[PDB]
Amino acid sequence: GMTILSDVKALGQQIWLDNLSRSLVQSGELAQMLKQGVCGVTSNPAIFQKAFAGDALYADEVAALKRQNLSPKQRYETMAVADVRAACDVCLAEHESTGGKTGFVSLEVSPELAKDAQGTVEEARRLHAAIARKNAMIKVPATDAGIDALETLVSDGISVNLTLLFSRAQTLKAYAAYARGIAKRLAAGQSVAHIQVVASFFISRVDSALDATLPDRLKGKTAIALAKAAYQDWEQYFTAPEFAALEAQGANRVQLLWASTGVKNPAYPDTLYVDSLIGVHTVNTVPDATLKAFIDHGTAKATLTESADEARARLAEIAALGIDVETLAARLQEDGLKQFEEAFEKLLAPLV
Repeated sequence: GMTILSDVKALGQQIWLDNLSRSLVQSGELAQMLKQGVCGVTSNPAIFQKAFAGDALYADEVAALKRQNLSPKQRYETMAVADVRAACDVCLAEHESTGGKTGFVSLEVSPELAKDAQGTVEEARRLHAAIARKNAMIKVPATDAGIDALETLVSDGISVNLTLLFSRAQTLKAYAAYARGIAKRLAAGQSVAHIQVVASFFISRVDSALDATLPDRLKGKTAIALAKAAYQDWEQYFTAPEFAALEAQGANRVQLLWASTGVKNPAYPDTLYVDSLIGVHTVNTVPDATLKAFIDHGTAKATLTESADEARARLAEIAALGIDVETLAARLQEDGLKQFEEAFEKLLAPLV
């Protein structure tokens, strides 16, 4: 039932909606969600492509913007920034109620900037200023250039959603860059208490990549095992004396965020990823259909840290089979960037 979202909050996990549209906000639906336990919103270029194509409230906005001398990209940004700013206003009461720990809305930079650290910094600073809300997160892919940009953006006081993570190694590199940016600010006497960063670790795409060729006892298990091991890495990193010295001065931990948590294989229960990854100080961003399946028949239990030993044994067997999860992660990040660029090109074409 609907109270499950509150039960999950009590276990220490926020549930965000992985969708955004002009009608979602304008209808009042998002506000009602932010009363019934939803704690934030994520977007990406595929989400906007589908919203712009299907939501009737964009038609008049597009017609208005076509009367102006703007590039397709700027037409897109005007639309997307307006949606994000409106959603941020809806979520602001939630965000302020927790001291800025919840109630975020994420907007992703252009996929073409993913390997360009300086360009990513420039666009993220610009979008942060354009949205002009304290609860907006700029979403940046976790390429090496994105991790470069993360350190700079954090040192500038900007909250970031580092996305398209599939690798435990790259996640640890992100934590290190975050800490460097925090340390820089503390050394300069600047505030850090309202800087929040999430590390969005993608789930379903790992199983989609591997399951057809895995042995029976491993089908549908690798992505959850990776996430459970990532969370153990997180506990270790953030409790170590190095980070404790920063947290003592007001620094916030990065939080792991499970994304791509819609189940894509009909052989698995539709609530598998949500049900299996609940742990303290995490987020799960879910598509609409998965949110309503979880409300209908999900289970709120602290599953993320259960049976870590079996997660380790499974990952050892994946390696024994010759699957290198670091090579896979790079490929999945590459593929995800290509797919986001394809969606972005598809949404720009009607805006010409």
